[PDB]
This record gives sequence, C-alpha cells and structure tokens, in this order.
Amino acid sequence: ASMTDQQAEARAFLSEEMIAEFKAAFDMFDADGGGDISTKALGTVMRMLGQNPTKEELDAIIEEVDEDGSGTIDFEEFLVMMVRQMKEDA
Ligand SMILES: [Ca+2]
Repeated sequence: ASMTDQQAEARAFLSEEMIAEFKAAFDMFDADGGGDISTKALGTVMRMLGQNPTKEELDAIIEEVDEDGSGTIDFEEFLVMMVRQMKEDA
C-alpha cells in the first residue's frame, strides 16, 4: 500500500526482536482490530513503554509520525515514534 522512507530507517535501527515487543503494545491500543490507533491515545502509550518528554515534543511527534496525514497511526508509523525520540539528534 505505502512505504515511507522514515519506516526504512526505523526498522533498520530496531532489531526483529524489538519490533516484536512493540507489537504487543500495538494490539493493546488496537481494540478495534483494524490496525490503527488515535494519535491522542499515544500519550497513553508513552507512560506504558517508558517516556516522559515535554508535552511539546508530543504534538510535534504526531505531526512528525503522520507522514501521510491520514489522521491515524499505524503499526508501521509506530516503529517511527520509537526511533523518533530514541534517535532525534544523537
Ligand atoms: Ca497515518
């Protein structure tokens, strides 16, 4: 369907074993079973994994993860949110 370049580096930094764990949390917010969660529910995904950045970097993260602008986050865009702050500029 689609293939953003940001997803090429995201899965490149995440090991197959890591991406597997991130999937466990995906189904958590994916109560619909469609494979898409609300960017507003992401704030909850943070405290779940382990992150407490400034509310600012949060909003920017949403507009930086939706490279398509569909209005929803997908497992593919998830791996990006992880490498988003894990590899912002370091
Ligand atoms: Ca999207």
